Amino acid sequence: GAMGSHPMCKEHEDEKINIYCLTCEVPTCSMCKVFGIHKACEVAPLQS
Amino acid sequence: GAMGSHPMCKEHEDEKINIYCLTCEVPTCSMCKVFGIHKACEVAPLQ
Ligand SMILES: [Zn+2]
Ligand SMILES: [Zn+2]
Ligand SMILES: [Zn+2]
Ligand SMILES: [Zn+2]
Repeated sequence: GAMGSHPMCKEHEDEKINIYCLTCEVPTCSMCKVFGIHKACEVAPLQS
Repeated sequence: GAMGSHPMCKEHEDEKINIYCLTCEVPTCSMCKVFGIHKACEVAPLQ
């Protein structure tokens, strides 16, 4: 969604929260999955 | 012409081009690595 409405990652300030970590049960960002703390996790797109 | 903006992924329109596929040697987006055609590749942040 639009900037100003879409929550941004605390770790990656320029990345929208755009995925869901199924392993951790938290929404998070794709950079956290590629390079960060959710690298080992099962994740899914939030969508849209 | 306009001032700068951040290039966005063709496949993932809401995603910034924010990584570099070291394998394919091309800039791409993190969603292409997570779920897309670069899932198999080694990548790094443009940062
Ligand atoms: Zn993140
Ligand atoms: Zn996780
Ligand atoms: Zn992409
Ligand atoms: Zn690649």
